[PDB]
Amino acid sequence: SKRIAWMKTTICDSLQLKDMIVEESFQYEKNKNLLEQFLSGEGLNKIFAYYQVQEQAQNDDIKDTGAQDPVLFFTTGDLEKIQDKAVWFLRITNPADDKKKASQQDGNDNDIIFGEITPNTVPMLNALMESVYSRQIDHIITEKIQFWGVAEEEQVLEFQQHSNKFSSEVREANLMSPGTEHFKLDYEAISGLSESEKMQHYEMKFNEWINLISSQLNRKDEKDAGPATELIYWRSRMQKITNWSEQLKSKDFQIVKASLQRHKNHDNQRPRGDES
Repeated sequence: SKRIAWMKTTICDSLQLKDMIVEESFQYEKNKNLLEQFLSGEGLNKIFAYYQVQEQAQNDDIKDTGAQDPVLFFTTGDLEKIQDKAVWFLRITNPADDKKKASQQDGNDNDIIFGEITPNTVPMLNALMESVYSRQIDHIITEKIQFWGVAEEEQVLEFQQHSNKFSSEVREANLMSPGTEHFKLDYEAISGLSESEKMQHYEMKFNEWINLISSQLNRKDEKDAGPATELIYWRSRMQKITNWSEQLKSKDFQIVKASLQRHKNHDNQRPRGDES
């Protein structure tokens, strides 16, 4: 009961004022079973509740509670569960007896770990880690001596870099531009796809992609400008050709290719697979 009152107090200030649907979510039997098994179970270490939203004539908010945590599913577009708020509950100590005594006397604050995240944010997961754990590890390796402190800092930085890159990694507008109608969607011109103007626009855009990729696929002399500069440019080639590989592996840039194949305009499908 004390835990339920506490979570109710925690919920209101976060997104919106306390509601009867929020209370009914607690009153529901499944959420109670999950909370009880969580409190008394060494195995389950997390509780989740979804502030699910349903759009109709008017906006509606409902709350559910589950063990599974799909935090970025809601951020992914064109989903039923979109724009749904996420709550995290983590327990401190694994043993049931210690959880019991802590619920009886210890502060719910010390005893529970709480995490909140936006709905509809592509880099939210990358931002959380960087903002908290990257800072704590950096301070602590310096403060106290540990095994592999430098390796640990390096590892944290590498994950942070990957996570930061992958948010803006998604493809848009080297920079390879798809058609506006195609960025809308693929098969939106039932017979307008077989059009000279549209086909030639996709065709010239892909010719320009081919030229832009070639101008960089074609190195410097290994006798000049310094070994360090050479290594930097080799690493730049790696990351650069890698980013472009992901560019070409994007779906949309290959579907405009599939459209050129559907229109038989081979003079661009194939130079893309050969000259590049």
